[PDB]
Amino acid sequence: IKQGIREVILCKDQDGKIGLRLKSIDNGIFVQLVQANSPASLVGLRFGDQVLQINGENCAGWSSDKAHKVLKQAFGEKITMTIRDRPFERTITMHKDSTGHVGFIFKNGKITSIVKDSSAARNGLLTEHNICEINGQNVIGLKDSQIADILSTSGTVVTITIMPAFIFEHIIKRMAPSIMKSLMDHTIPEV
Ligand SMILES: CC(=O)Nc1ccc(-c2csc(N)n2)cc1
Repeated sequence: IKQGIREVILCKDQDGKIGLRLKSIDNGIFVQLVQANSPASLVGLRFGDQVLQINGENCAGWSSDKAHKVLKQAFGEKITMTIRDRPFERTITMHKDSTGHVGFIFKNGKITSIVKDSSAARNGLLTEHNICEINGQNVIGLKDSQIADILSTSGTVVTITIMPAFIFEHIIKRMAPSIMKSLMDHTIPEV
């Protein structure tokens, strides 16, 4: 989580696409969906990012449809957005026990239980939180099995980005769950 506002500059693809889906939360505008292999994925927009501006004009109070409308009508050689980094999320850093556990239980990507003497307990991991990222990778829509494997494949040190379930649910509506398994960029970032 970067604790300020950053700017990004977007360029429509061949198709006139930026690969981005926004959602009106609490009179902000927030990233509901980022498509793999898209300008938005390239410029490093993330699930749960706030869009403060688009081309200088402020996003306050705007409807999802409006924000989409604005992105369309704009001349696409250069779109400048102003982004607060995943405001609704935090990141927790755990260390696997020599059994390879960080030490929690989760179902549908929502952490349901924390285990005693676990790194997850020590680090103050919370339940009723939806897992958004692991080591930088968006894992939203992935089946619990696949998330489970990501945590398995990761090193000793694990990093989880989490989002209070009440908020996660509010964000990921107007979308099916295994649509998100498809559409949502789940790639490690390019460099
Ligand atoms: C700029 C723009 O119009 N973005 C946009 C609009 C709608 C959707 C969408 C709704 S349900 C689903 N599976 N995908 C995604 C992205």
